[PDB]
Amino acid sequence: IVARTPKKKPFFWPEQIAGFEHMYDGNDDYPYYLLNRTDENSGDLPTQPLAYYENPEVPQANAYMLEAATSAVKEVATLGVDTEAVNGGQVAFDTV
Amino acid sequence: ESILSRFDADWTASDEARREAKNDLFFSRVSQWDDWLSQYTTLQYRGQFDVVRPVVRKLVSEMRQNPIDVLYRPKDGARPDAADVLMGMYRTDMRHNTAKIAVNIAVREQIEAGVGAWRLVTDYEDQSPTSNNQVIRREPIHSACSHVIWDSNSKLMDKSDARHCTVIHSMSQNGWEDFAEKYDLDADDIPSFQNPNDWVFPWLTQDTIQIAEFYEVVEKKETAFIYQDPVTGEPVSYFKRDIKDVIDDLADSGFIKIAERQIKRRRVYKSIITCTAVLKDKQLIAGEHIPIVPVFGEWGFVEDKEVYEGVVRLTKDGQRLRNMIMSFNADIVARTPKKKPFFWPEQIAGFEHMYDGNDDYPYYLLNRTDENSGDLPTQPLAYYENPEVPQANAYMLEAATSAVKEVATLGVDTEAVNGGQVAFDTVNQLNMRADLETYVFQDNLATAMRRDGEIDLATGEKQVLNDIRGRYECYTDVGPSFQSMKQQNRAEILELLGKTPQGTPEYQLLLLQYFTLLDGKGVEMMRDYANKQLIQMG
Amino acid sequence: TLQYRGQFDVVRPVVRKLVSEMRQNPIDVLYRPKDGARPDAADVLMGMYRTDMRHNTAKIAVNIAVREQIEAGVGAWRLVTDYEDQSPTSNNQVIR
Amino acid sequence: QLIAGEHIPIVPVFGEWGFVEDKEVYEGVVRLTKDGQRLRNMIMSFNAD
Amino acid sequence: TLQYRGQFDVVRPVVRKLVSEMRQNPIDVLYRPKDGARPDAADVLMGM
Amino acid sequence: NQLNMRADLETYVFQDNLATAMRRDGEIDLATGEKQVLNDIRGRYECYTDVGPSFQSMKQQNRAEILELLGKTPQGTPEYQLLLLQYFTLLDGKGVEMMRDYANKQLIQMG
Amino acid sequence: REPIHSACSHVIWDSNSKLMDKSDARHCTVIHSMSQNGWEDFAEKYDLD
Repeated sequence: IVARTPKKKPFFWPEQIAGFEHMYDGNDDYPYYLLNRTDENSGDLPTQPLAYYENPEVPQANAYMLEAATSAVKEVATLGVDTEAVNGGQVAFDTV
Repeated sequence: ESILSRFDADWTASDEARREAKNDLFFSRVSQWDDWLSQYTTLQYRGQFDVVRPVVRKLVSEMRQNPIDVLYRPKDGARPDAADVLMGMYRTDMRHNTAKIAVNIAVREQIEAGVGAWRLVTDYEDQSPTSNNQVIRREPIHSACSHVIWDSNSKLMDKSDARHCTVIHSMSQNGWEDFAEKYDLDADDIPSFQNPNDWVFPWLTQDTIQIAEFYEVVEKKETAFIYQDPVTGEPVSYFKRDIKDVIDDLADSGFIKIAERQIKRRRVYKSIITCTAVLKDKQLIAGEHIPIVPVFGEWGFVEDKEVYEGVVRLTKDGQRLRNMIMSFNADIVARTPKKKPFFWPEQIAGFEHMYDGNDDYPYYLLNRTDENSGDLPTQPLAYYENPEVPQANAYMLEAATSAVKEVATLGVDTEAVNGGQVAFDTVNQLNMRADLETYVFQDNLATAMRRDGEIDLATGEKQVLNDIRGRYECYTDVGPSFQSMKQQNRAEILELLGKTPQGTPEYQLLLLQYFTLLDGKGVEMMRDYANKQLIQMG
Repeated sequence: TLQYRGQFDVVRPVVRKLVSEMRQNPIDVLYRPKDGARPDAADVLMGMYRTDMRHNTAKIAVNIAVREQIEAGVGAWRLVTDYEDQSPTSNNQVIR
Repeated sequence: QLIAGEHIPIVPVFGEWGFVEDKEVYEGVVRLTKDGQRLRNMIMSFNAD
Repeated sequence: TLQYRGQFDVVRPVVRKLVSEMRQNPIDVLYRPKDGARPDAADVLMGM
Repeated sequence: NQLNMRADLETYVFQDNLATAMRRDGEIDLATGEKQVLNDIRGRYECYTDVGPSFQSMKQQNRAEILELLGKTPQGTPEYQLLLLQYFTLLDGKGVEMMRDYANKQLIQMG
Repeated sequence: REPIHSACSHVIWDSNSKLMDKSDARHCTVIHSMSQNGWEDFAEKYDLD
């Protein structure tokens, strides 16, 4: 799930680009964010693209079901000791 | 041919120890550096986290306050005086710093992997030595899994039934020169081998220089040639033949008592050979059974394949994934732009100053009306979103730390003594006890060199290499780490102090304390009146 | 395969736990004498018993025991006849 | 030239040491800490900007 | 460079911590005398 | 750290033979004159290497272990003999000198 | 007695010391880095140009 994923970056459309591609991806030195605007024909009245790719969140089915795996596991292992740290169900095996 | 069969044991041993060498050597990769295999230092970043050293130093710390020396109590039988000098020789040359180094190898290879070992051979040093003018040489070395291999189908971890004892020394050129000089061979023989070390070698160490040592185990069947008491009375002493060389003449001085009884011994032998050809086969060894003691962690037979390992193995899994996340997260913050408004390019070109870097102009005006267009600009108000971690890999870092803390749980009580680590100590116990066995065998060949009799009870025994074969009456056992026999007896004195009734018994034990004292005029005079009342009270 | 391989379990914590509690209490043998004539009978018998059962092989048998008793329900160790002449027991034997 | 104490004239002291390939590693915990440290420190300067 | 430089660490708290605990207990030498003839041997030796 | 400290001791003792060993001892005052440059007996390693806390002087070492055994000792005679030994070990000033005086006084009077 | 920093880069035990005390190592290769005046005084006490 985390091994096969892309990153989260805005999704614009290809005629808003081709003049810039520098101060946007890897530049912290240019606090200037301008993409293209008007193209031949088109509208041209571009709306807000603002399209981002969603980060993975674990389904919460398999999540609390890992809580349920640990659950079942700790269910079938319970032996324990007292404050004296001697007794508990393990003694049964000792008896055998 | 000998060298061929020794290459057979070398081959099988080296196979199962190539699988276990991959494992435990990858353990060492994890500990000394990290989990990173395959790509090394690529265009991505490299983070490191683990938990390793906290848990390691934890358990090592508890086992290093309780190093577990040897008890080896005397016989159940005739006399409980037998520990006698034997603890004198034991601690005399085991009080050296090399013993705790053997412990360091032990726990180091017992946490990551399940292994460890240290070497004991025969050296003769004339500087305030032990009796017979000898000292045992101790050499614990790392990568003991890939150094020594027990694959003679040892049924037990001590490997008392294994004939392999195949152990290599990897060193530099100067150590090869000195080693070939002390062991008397030419320095030009070029002793390469199949290598102990890592299988990559990305860095600079190109010297091979590996010398092999093999040790053979047979029963030897000692026979007859037993003598009697040199002064004639209480006859029938237990003496040897084979260790005695051509000179018996000092026993021909009026001792010289003959008897014949066939016996069955157990005797090993030493040999040193490299990968190229046979060098030295059948050279003198001292301690029968194993010359070099292994120590063990969790071991098992699946297909009857040796598995020597420890918990860290499983931990490694979570570890690698854990570490990756951070480097991954690194790039998340490493490759990002900043957050600034996204307008469109015909709203600009007249200003570009009081907007980006100016705090002096609280005037925010972009362009508005352009030729043609609408011109009716809407609110651009387009901002780039700051990174937030997916929360998949986030609580899955909670799940990496989870899995890791799952597979490491030992802990202590409010008393801060016990806990599951003791289990390893218990296995550790055997290891210590194990060496004792071989140790005792050394005693007969190296220094036994005194005898005892019925009633001063101490025999002079003036000759080289003489003793009685009845020396194993002592049984093997182990105990805490004690700094000297003065401090041992002091220790158990304190053990019985305070649990004793405040009447006479507390006072006699007390007087025994007043006897045992160290130095300074005060302790000398308190010792004086101490011994004074001791003798006055009979 | 082309997928990844993770590993977790709980196993070794529980195993080492119970093995640790049984390894502080290895459970040797009493074998008390007769109800009858004489209670001196343990006599040499415990001498022979422990003499060659004090060896490290016994706790190895315990390791087999608990190891195969946690995962599975089993374990065992072999005892046969050997004759060793180095400070042996009486009759000049040791059990293997 | 004349020396007095036999064996080593100058005493070393040691922390955690090991042999990987039989390569000397003398080190302590701070090593690993350094990693987090550098990244940690960067954040602040980054936050500064 | 044109960027800024911050510093944080944890270092000196932990360092000075452990150094502080080892510096209250500097660990001198016992070097006790022989097990044997005389336990007077520390004698001048600790003096020097 | 222990080993490290102990380590130097080894080399230290070796210095002793070449630099200053410079006294000898015998059976019974037991102290040998040994008037010459660089003389000693090779039997000097009878001492075995061990380490301990950091102690400021032999007076303060013996004082320290005096305190170590003080308080764990029965309030009867033993506490009083160890006590008198404390009264022996004292530093300076007329008070400690006179308490030391009657101290040694009773020590010798009690044999 | 002269403890000095950078002891890792000053003295090297690489004679294949098996133990941290390096009782088996023959290297004992240790350097003194100093200024000019300390070089003058050191060459004076140890008698060199």
